[PDB]
Amino acid sequence: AIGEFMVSLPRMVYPQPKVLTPCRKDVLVVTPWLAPIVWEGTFNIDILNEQFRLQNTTIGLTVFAIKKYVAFLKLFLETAEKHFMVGHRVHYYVFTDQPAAVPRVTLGTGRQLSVLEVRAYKRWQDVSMRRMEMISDFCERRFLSEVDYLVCVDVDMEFRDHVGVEILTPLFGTLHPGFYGSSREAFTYERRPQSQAYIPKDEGDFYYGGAFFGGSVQEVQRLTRACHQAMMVDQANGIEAVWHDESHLNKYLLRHKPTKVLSPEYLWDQQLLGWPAVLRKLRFTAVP
Amino acid sequence: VSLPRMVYPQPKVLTPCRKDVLVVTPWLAPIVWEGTFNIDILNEQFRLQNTTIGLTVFAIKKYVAFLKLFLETAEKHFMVGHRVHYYVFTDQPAAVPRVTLGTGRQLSVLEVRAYKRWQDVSMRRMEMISDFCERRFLSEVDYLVCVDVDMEFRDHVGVEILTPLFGTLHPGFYGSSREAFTYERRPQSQAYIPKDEGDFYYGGAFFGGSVQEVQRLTRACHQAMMVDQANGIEAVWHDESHLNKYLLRHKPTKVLSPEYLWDQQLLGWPAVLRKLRFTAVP
Ligand SMILES: O=c1ccn([C@@H]2O[C@H](COP(=O)(O)OP(=O)(O)O)[C@@H](O)[C@H]2O)c(=O)[nH]1
Ligand SMILES: O=c1ccn([C@@H]2O[C@H](COP(=O)(O)OP(=O)(O)O)[C@@H](O)[C@H]2O)c(=O)[nH]1
Ligand SMILES: c1ccc(-c2nsc(N3CCNCC3)n2)cc1
Ligand SMILES: c1ccc(-c2nsc(N3CCNCC3)n2)cc1
Repeated sequence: AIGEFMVSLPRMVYPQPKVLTPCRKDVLVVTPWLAPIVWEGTFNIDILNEQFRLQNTTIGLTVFAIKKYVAFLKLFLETAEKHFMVGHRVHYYVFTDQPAAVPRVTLGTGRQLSVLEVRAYKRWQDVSMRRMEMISDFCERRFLSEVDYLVCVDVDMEFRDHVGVEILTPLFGTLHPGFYGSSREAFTYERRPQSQAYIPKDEGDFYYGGAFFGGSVQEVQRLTRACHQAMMVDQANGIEAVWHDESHLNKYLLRHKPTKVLSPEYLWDQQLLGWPAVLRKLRFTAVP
Repeated sequence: VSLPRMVYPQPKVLTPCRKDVLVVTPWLAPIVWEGTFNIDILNEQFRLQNTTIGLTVFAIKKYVAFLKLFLETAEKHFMVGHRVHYYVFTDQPAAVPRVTLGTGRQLSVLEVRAYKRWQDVSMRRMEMISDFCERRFLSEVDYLVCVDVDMEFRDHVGVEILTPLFGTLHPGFYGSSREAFTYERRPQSQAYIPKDEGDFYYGGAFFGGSVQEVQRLTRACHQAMMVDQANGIEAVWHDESHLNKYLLRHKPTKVLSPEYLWDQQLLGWPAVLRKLRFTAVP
């Protein structure tokens, strides 16, 4: 459930926070609208685990494994079992055009998997963009009844380290690994004013990655519905945004600020970008 | 909420403004210091919800003398541009000064009984706030902010503080280790906190949050005080001891820095304080 009020914790023994001696001095750990930016060294997972377990929190994790991408499912799910929300209730939702191709993966207690059979679009761009419609539709059909939070990711990925309840909040985006140190002028936003995804050169907080966002079911439903509607307007105007669903996600999160932002620890490509000292952990990485 | 177009400086992921202080708690609540927030963005967010902030103050006996300066300075500095409702609890309704209010701001005077012991005045604020959450606040304001009266605003105190539940770092202890915190240490008291527990020492003079969370906090503190009283014990720092026990077990969703609760006579103006926003009056 998502409790209405603050939860009451038991006695716990842990290191005292140090007001005058911050651990992370190398990165921004809070946005200008006071949302935390989640990096290793900013959170005590023991405190957060207690808070979320006291509410019997259930987390849904969506992936789209359409056409040849079914091949990524085995590694995605096996690594998720090792690293994603361990100790909490988890419900995997695999959207696929090939239910028979979903691999057998043994799950820990309190974790389950649903296979959602959906149509495959011809263009990869359309497969990627129609995720928004499909997520929104299923919020109404299944997710509002089944889970408290939804985490929506790309399937061509693997978990390498802890990804846990520190990410949970009403609405989050993730810093795209290619742009976390870039000026907003270098952000690859949609720059064409005719598109619903338009963002001018003098606007933008961050470039968020389309491959990892989430929130409460209600906020995810609203985000995905808004992005799908904006994509349909663009379609009617004969326009396709430069980076598809990611461009629309960026426009949405510019105008509706996320309540947490995840650092690139949560979305990385190690072959392309190596392992900068600013990244103490690589948690969720692209599969070649 | 859906924001209109705004132009402001881009946040810088690799070049944080505050490197001298902790700006987030281990449970991922921001700690509010100058340099961590853009008030333009936050003002938009809260105005779009037509946010009303209630501010409670208890002005009992001779403390009514602090009201004029408290209210005049609140008019310059507290939530300017938002709807404000002042709730002045006093034993002397006729002694409340006439203070001219800006548009969208109102004041209600609530008559209450004066206790003889200053400790009792301070502690019974918990019962009265909790009772008034039900009688009035829940139907009148969105957030409640609960402060001492013997104070003045000297700089901006705005919507950056608003959240479901907040406490404020006590200005005498922000640099102290938990062993030095003046928590209640007797296990006989409901406010008991062991030497190996505690995140921060929160000041009793500035807390708040949504009406529902404030009603819960103040109710719990009052009940714990009543238990202590039945057991013949009074916590070392009264309401503040109970507030600290409550916020230890129910983590606040924002923590305010001591910019928000200061005494310049006792503590000066250290480099770590870029602004002194709300300060004790001598
Ligand atoms: O034929 C396809 C194309 C894409 N996708 C889904 O859409 C996501 C985004 O596509 P992709 O990962 O190729 O985008 P990229 O990371 O390369 O920018 C994939 O991870 C899949 O989850 C899919 O299932 N089948
Ligand atoms: O006789 C009293 C005692 C206290 N108070 C209220 O209770 C708060 C706490 O009292 P005090 O300011 O003396 O506490 P201190 O800051 O000295 O610890 C005051 O600010 C007032 O708002 C009051 O009005 N009259
Ligand atoms: C520059 C451009 C892209 C990336 C990048 N990292 S992960 C990723 N994806 C998209 C494909 N699906 C898996 C997630 N892409 C990094 C730097
Ligand atoms: C050491 C001890 C107390 C303080 C201190 N700052 S403000 C404050 N109060 C309590 C009295 N009412 C006004 C608010 N007290 C500072 C340093």
